[PDB]
Amino acid sequence: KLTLADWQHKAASLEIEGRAFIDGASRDAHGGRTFDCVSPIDGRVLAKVADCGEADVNAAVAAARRAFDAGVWAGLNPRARKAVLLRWAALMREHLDELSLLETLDAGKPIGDTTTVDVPGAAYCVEWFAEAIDKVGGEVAPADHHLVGLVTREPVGVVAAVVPWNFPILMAAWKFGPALAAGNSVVLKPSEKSPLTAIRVAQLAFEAGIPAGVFNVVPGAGEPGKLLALHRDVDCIAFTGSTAVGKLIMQYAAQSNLKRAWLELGGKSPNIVLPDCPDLDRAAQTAAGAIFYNMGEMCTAGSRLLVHRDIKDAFIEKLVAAARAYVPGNPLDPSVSMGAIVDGIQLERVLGYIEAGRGEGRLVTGGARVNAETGGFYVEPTVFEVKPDAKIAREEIFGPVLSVIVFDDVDEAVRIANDTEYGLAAAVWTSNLTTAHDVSRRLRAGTVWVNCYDEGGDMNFPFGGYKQSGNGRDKSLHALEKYTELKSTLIRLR
Amino acid sequence: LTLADWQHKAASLEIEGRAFIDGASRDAHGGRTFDCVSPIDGRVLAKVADCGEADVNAAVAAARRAFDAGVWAGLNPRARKAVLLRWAALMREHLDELSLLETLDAGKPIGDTTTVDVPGAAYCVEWFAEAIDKVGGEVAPADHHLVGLVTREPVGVVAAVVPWNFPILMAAWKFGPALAAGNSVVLKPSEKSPLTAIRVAQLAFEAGIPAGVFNVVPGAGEPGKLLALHRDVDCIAFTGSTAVGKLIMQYAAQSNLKRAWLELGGKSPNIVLPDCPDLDRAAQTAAGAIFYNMGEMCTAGSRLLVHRDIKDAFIEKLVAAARAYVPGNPLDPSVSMGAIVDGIQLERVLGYIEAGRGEGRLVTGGARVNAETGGFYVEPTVFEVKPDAKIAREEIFGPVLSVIVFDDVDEAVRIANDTEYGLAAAVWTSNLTTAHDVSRRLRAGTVWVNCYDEGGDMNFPFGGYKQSGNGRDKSLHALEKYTELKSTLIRLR
Amino acid sequence: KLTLADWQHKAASLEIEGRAFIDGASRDAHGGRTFDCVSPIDGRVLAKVADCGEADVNAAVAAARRAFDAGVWAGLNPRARKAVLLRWAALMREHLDELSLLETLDAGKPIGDTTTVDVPGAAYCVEWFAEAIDKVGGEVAPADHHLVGLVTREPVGVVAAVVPWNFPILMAAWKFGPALAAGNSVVLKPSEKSPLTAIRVAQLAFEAGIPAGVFNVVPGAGEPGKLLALHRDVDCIAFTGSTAVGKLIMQYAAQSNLKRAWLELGGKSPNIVLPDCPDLDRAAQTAAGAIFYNMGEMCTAGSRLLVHRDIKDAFIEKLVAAARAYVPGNPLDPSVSMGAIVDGIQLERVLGYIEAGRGEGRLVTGGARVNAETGGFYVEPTVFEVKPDAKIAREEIFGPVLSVIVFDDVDEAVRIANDTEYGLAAAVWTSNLTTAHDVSRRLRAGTVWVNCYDEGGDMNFPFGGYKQSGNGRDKSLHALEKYTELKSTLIRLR
Amino acid sequence: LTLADWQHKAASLEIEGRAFIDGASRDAHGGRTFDCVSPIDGRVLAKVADCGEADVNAAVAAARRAFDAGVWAGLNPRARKAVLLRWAALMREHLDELSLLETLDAGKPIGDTTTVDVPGAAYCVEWFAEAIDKVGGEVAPADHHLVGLVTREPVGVVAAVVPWNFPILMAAWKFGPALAAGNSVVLKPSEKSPLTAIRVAQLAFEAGIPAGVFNVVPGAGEPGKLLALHRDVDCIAFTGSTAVGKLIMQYAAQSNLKRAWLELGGKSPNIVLPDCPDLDRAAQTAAGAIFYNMGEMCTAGSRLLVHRDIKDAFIEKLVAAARAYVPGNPLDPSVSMGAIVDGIQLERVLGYIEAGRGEGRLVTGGARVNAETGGFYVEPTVFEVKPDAKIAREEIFGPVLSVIVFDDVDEAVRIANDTEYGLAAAVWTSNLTTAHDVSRRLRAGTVWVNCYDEGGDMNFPFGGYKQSGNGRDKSLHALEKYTELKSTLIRLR
Repeated sequence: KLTLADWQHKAASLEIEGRAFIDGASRDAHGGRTFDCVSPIDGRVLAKVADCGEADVNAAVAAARRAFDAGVWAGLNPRARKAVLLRWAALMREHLDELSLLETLDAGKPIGDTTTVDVPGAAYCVEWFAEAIDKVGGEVAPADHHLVGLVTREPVGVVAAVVPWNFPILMAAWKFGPALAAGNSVVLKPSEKSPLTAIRVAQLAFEAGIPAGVFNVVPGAGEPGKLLALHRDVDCIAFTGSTAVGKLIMQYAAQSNLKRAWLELGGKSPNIVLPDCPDLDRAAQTAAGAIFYNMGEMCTAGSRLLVHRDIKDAFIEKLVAAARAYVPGNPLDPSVSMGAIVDGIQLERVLGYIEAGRGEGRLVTGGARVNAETGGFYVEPTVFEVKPDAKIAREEIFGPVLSVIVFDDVDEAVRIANDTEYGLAAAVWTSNLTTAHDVSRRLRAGTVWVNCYDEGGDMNFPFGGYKQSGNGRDKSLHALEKYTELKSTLIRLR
Repeated sequence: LTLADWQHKAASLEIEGRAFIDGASRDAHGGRTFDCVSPIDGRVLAKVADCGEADVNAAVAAARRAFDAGVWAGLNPRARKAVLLRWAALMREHLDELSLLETLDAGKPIGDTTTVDVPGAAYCVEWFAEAIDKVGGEVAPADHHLVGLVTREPVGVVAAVVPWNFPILMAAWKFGPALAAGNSVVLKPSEKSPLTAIRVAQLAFEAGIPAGVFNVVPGAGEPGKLLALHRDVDCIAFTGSTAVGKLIMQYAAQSNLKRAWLELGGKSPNIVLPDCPDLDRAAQTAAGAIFYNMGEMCTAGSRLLVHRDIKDAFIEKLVAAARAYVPGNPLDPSVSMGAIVDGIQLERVLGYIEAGRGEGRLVTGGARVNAETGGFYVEPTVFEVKPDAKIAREEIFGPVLSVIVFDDVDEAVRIANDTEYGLAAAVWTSNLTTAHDVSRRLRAGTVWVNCYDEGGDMNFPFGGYKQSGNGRDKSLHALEKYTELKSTLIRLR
Repeated sequence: KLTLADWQHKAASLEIEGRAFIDGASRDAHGGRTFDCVSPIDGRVLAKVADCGEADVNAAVAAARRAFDAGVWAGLNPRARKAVLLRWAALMREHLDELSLLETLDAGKPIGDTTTVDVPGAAYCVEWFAEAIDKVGGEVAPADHHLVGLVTREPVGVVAAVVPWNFPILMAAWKFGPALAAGNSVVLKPSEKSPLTAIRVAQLAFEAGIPAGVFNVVPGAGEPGKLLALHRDVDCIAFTGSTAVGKLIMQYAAQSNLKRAWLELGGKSPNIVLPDCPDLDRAAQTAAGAIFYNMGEMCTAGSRLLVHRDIKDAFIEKLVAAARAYVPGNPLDPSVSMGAIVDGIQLERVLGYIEAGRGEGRLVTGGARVNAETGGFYVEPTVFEVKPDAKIAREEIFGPVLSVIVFDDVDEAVRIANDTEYGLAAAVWTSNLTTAHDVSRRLRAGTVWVNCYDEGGDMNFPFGGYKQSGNGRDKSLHALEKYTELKSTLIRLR
Repeated sequence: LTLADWQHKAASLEIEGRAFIDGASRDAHGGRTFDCVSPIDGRVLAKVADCGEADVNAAVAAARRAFDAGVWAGLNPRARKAVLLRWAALMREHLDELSLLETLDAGKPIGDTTTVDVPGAAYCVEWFAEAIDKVGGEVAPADHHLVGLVTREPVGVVAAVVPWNFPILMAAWKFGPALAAGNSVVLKPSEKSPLTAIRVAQLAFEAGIPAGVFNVVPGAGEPGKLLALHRDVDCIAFTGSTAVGKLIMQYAAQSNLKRAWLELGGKSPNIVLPDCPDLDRAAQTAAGAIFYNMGEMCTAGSRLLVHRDIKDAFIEKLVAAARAYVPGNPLDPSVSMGAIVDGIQLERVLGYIEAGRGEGRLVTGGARVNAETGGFYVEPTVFEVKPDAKIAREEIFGPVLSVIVFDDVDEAVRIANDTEYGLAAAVWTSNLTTAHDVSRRLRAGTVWVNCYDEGGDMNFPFGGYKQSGNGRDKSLHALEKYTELKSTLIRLR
């Protein structure tokens, strides 16, 4: 483990690449356009980064189209594509310190987190899809004997991925890992709030043997994301972000060329703690992690803690104690568990919910902006006790603000849990076999954790929304359906 | 049964035109109806409930109530299987009635409705019913401190908006899997073909599909748009034109992000090479591929790509094959070519025929016939054209073939794939490597080799690449449109 | 519902078919061999049944081999085979009273059981496999692109099935249902102790449209089973029965022509009851049913009840109370829950084990032969408290004799459970989520029941042995692997 | 590397002869050894542990203890994957050493062991390790009061007895999947090829496979018998002759009913039809099918069935293609056919060649060569025979081809299937229907079309119909041999 001083010294010597990566090479944006890539830690300008517009999106899409239709990557045998993707992941791992530091500088995420969750998660995602390429195939149908009936999957062609700033490298890889394994060309549009790791891994991709045009990164703001959703030559768009943008993406997809559109959106995920919870200390610590990890900037954040009246007093005590480890600090410091909020606008939005919370609920802990003098954006881990219809209980805050909701019986907790337009995740804590399975079946969410929350990172578990928390799944073999088409081939022999 | 027999049965038929909502035949709220007109002769068959906002809301509310009570979703897999099999068995018991309704309503030959449409609907239901208790979820190879499950659950309330070219068959393609998975369904059949949907809704209730769980709301574009926009619908499945599909996707997105699954148009290429195994079967099948169901088929083999070396002899054979498709009364069991659905649709087809006269070579057909009947009939029509011709590019949805010559396989594949459609394609060749190589290169959901529109097997997912739709009907893959995946991570220690 | 009197009037009027069914028609055995088919209810001779030997076995195998190699059944399309199988199952249901009565008379099984479990189960098995035929397929391998790689399953050819007398029609169907669905021809050799339902369903099969030679039934004792295991033209033998006979079958299979051999053998299945069991009363009732259902003539009988010391006394009281429902009685009486032991030799074997129990443990209830004046064979439901090492606790009895073993902790109960050469099934009763999953994972047995025992009869669950309780599985899609071969076809395009 | 380089490596090579049991290299009971003799020139390479009952027992006990302690089975899937990947990477690091051991021990051309055997071993290990965290069990579509799981668990202690024609490769085909699934393995390699098995066991331990999880017990038939009869082995996987396999099954039956999975001999037909796309490739591949690895291949294309119309010409191309397999020193990288494993095997092959002279027509080869080297070599040999010839019926396990004429495709299929074997088959044809219809009709585990022994892809289950074995090596299907199914029915209410 490197020390704070070690990370600070590396940050001082770090050469940061800000150019787009398009068709096998770094490029400035057309006409010399840039934006300032600012660090949430302290407001320092890290780099000028390409600000792409239509000329650049069009160049990226054309190169992707050219490379797909030429079969430079789709036409490789399964084992050969697996070998390239493994090499890229190995490279990510070889450059883990650099990539981790870029992520922590760019997005304010603790270095203890980026070195262990974000960069290894990205590399694992790429490796797992690489390793799956040559293990699973299509079907020979049980059809009439005069036919040879085959059902196969083929890459869709050109895939656009627009990803958010809360997990820049990790969400990026959840898109490009499966899309590339399937043989697609990819145009990735990282958030203007976190372009750097995307850019960096693009360079490593080409170094590993991903052909020119197969993996392109187009930094910029809203416009290049629009243009990719509208593009006549993009076959699929995969987005993780907010709902207004998500609803916009689906609309331009349909209105243009009916490109496949796949969204992973926000949540107001409920975390239900029952009296027979096997370990109330682990549950309280995990309830804190569920909402304060990555500064609450987690679509699956456990932002509604539903707790049974019988254990509520003791549980809230343990929660408050747990919240202490998440006092904000410099994310370059490896001992820090809560880093910086991504920018002032996000900070202000979070403080606005904290203000609503003060009026409608009981403040249990936290609630203040801190370290304003650093030039960065920091807010204490904050807990309120509220009714389930409170503003902060209903609306996604995307910050370290927990809504604690009391209930008297399990069916009530289930009713409150499901009373939302969101459906990304849920959890229940209970020692009882029947309760565990019965409640887990009834929670209307894509991921249900039992006696855990945000547990591990296993690629076998598809991840995504019911209702308005997105369509389709990331992770697992089911992720590949978003980036392939089915084909039935009926071969008549006589 | 003879033509006279079917006319007699038609005269004796008591036709139900009301909606079927929440266990009951109901007029539209406020009592409005539209006239259901037969394309055979323009005769009014029935006055059909012309449903609007209040009806849509009542159907959706009952579907929601039923789903939440678990009257259907809460039945064991074998118990839902039994009810669905009983419903298909009632369909088969009522096969003459259903087949006659479909022929009267949509102008489809009784020789087809009795053998393709109605049995095809039953089969779909029966196949999904039989699959319910055969396939499950996953136990993940997860770390040992976890029990990791991956399961599928019904989405809840499913709306299904279906077209008039195969009314009962396409309806079943939606409701068979959606109901097997446990969802409540609200079906909005085309205003051009409401009758069989209404009749199966009554049979559904009779078989034991609980009130609320299967509803039919007749009417035109408005209730379909309202279902697409509805706050309490979870999923909408649509089959129709690409242009209307685009609106459906926008309605879903704008409202509640309901899942939207479309099956859309096509301009499917049917490629015939010199080493085709049997040129006479190929020619007969090529005609069937564009004249079956009056060419009102999304997968119609509407571009016949033929190699220059066999083109002359092939066209001669095709013209001979066209003779079987003389327009006639679809109540006649010897008729293969029935009526176009209405006069607006007929005029669209005749506008494309007129376009083709101007840009290519008329080979055979091209005329509207038998106008004196009050019905809508057009000859089986063949043009030779270049691939950039309007009739070669645009979906006609009538019995109009574009014959396009090519010089080598690579050119055939380029021409085949140079379209925004992607529903189906075919190639005819005796060569092993050619059959597999070409079939891989064709960008379409279904590729037929040495066949076209072959059988109806439920194991083959069916749907679009590109602008011909997203997702698949038929096959276990159809169930994915009507369920959500859930990952359950149970931590033991 | 038919009364005892109705079943009696029906039995007096019944015309019982005793001929073999070979190559599409009933046949006497070569040279007019028969045995007397005796009823265990009262020793009445029911019918004279063909006693097949070498000429009959060879006729049946030759007809099966002809029909398979001609493709009369294997060459039908999936849907066509499905319809025929479904029709046969429908005929079984149309004749449910007849087949249920045959079974009750032939093997002494309660009519309330044969009408509700045995015959519906046989029909459901056939139906489930018929329905599965056109739903699952082979593979298109993710192979190098110059190949089309297919992985398919093909019927093995001629399948011999040798089945026991404890569940005559049900175990027969568990073999023939999947074997026939896959397209094989079958030569079924039912127990000399229970030939009649097998014979009857062969006629129904032919009426349904199963072609001549595709389903054959050859009644007789051990000789035709020996011949089938040794036959040079049989490709597969599936057996259910005793271990020593299974060992003979496996040896004869190997030495003759390496025909596939698949065995379902006996058990000494442990049923573990912990203090946090959700419902001690249901646990006790189900423990009684686990050992007294079908006279304990059940390979999966819950014949070792492991109970925690803290609840042992209370549990044993409830067990004795539950045992009262299984007083032996006339199986033709629909109110009877436990019928006759199959024959005197079996009865004396069970009484021998009971004497052994008296020598090494404590008799809790039962213990005695009853109703000897009937000419039938009956023994009370019997319970002993014994040490885990006891003779009755180690060896399979195949009668209504329960070994109750105390334990002091869950690890001990797992060690006792697994300390056997058997591994057919096990069960644990606990309300705790972790215990349930942890214990069910550690139990070395093919079926594990949690908070139930011998629960329902769902076809999705493979059923069979670890260790010496057999190889391979009956029920589920996995049962098809016993009757098919894999083929990889590698098609090189260039 | 050149001939000289391999020569220098061999002279310097240190060869380990001890057993590897319970994480240590150990002498056999009583210090007993046997001499490991190279078939290249008859030089003694090493004295190798000659294991008996005490050693078999120490290995099985160590495997049992490790399995019970869960030092390997209780690791998470990703953790087992990591160790197995490390081991395969160590094999590849040590490729030169391992290839040279295989060549010296079993006489296999160094050009083969370096490109096929050692990389195939590593790839098999890799592929199964990469698979362990991708595929899982089932959540059954059961009644709702139940949670029904269907999982797979490791069987426990797996014994593996493998032959001498592909020592490291067939060892790996067993231990790759068996270890991936969590089992402990006791490997008993052939007394004619102990060396790579021993070395890979050391490397396994190096890479982190725990003590007692992977053991190697060198020696002859007795230890293999002892493993098949062992009271505490749960499964035995055997590859070898059909006759010894029958014994393995009986040993399993008589003892503890352990699972027995056999990969046995063959007499595989290779059918060449007149419309073969490329007769020159087919002729050269036909030669490779029988002459590769000295014909010491269970899947050897040892019956070449050729249509009468192309027979003379095809035979002429076969004869040319044979010249490439002139026996040479296996340490020479330009050599394509090496040495027969020992004198007794050579005499067996020669006995068959003499049989052929009596019942057919000797086309080429026929002779023992290079006797002066002290090694065992025989020429690539071809006979024309009727299908009832002794050499056409019986497995020879040497470079001896039986060429059989046929007059039509039905006859070729009859002749191909008229054997008690069923390991593999092939057909060459350019016709789509012929290719699919013949491939379906051939009763063998692997059917090649327009190729033979094509690549080594791990996705294709390999193994016998009839008397060529039960079960399959390679693919996810290989795992079934080393796991049990469990149904867990969890009743909630």
